[PDB]
Amino acid sequence: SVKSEYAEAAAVGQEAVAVFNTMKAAFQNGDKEAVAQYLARLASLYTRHEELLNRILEKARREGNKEAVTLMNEFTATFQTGKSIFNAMVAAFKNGDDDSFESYLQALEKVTAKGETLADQIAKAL
Repeated sequence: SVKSEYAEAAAVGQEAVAVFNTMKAAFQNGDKEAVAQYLARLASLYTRHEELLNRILEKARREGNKEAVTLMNEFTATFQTGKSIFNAMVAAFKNGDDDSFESYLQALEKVTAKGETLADQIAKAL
């Protein structure tokens, strides 16, 4: 069902949270080799999550589930804010700009935390 597809998507999102937190520790510790690997892992996780969310939104549209569509349109817009910040963080790591990396890291945390009430709303709406 679309609901079980959302739970699978939510698990992928939680995997990115876990990897993000271990990447933040590695960055603090200056373990740049680890950070590089975690950033590649996160890019793959965010790509997969984005694809699953788009399939969920498309399915809700085909089902005529107007409320789920509204919430998913809002949530996917917020996902793209997070993705833009993530990509900037990756660039800051490539460039050696730790000040920017820290800034983007905290912003990705706040964007993600803000977006969680809506994430739970979507589960109930599908």
